[PDB]
Amino acid sequence: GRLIYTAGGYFRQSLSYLEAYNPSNGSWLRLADLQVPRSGLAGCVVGGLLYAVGGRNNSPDGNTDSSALDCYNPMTNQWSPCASMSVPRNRIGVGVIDGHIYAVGGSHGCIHHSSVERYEPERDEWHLVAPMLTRRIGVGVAVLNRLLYAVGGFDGTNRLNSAECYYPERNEWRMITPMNTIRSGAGVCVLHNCIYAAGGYDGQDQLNSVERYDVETETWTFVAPMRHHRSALGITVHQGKIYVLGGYDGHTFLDSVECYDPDSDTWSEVTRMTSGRSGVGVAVTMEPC
Ligand SMILES: CN(C)C(=O)c1cccc2c1-c1ccccc1C2=O
Repeated sequence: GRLIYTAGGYFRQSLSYLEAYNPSNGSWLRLADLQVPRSGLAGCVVGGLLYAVGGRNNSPDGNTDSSALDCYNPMTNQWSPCASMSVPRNRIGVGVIDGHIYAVGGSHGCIHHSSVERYEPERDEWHLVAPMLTRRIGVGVAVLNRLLYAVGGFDGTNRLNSAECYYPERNEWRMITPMNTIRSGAGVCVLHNCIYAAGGYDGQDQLNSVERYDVETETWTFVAPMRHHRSALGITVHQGKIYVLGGYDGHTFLDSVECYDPDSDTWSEVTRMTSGRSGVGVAVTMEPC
């Protein structure tokens, strides 16, 4: 029994919610709040533990960018602090390779990071690796065939259609084919042999378009668009289908969750979050307790 966990997010202020959705029965489960509210974080799972990485606490009494790594154990329904990153990273992207967590990009105040660092759970240590060729915040990140991809974002001046790939054994980043669309704050994930980029902000509008990169052919192709335009959406894959959660459509903070079936190239509404929000962290692991 595997669940889609959504951590944090933003509506009026940064949120502390941890809620888990069960696609087998449509149920939502409210779980232990984050110790610190945060939006613009990323979520990921290593060894059945859920991790919340980076973000920012937008609060009535201040805005604090987060370098925090916090671990959630579903067996205990408890959050524990882990080692903090070298720098705060708001609107971060993360990916997991070989049990290690890679933190990519993000902002610290007006600083837009190209820097990248790697967490080793068995030592509770972060270490910096080679930086990206481009500064990227609102960057989408995914892992395919043990290579790490950084897609889109904002470099401080322009929103980006560019993307690049990290080769761990060479500690080296290389540009890949750019997307067909400029996207900041897109949902980026992997399904089969393709990197998907859904939604985001192109500098003028929130997008509903979706495109995917075939690593073998090195081309981006559009698929069916989402039913809702959305930036700052959460995304994950669960049993061969993409789920997108919430985001901002220029008018509302969405509670809509949509599901993409790649066999039929269609999106359907599958549930609503308990409240509209953007900038969530999302990951999949076992059900709690
Ligand atoms: C920058 N960008 C990726 C946006 O989508 C965006 C653009 C203009 C205004 C806003 C946003 C945005 C994104 C998420 C939460 C709130 C906002 C806003 O007020």
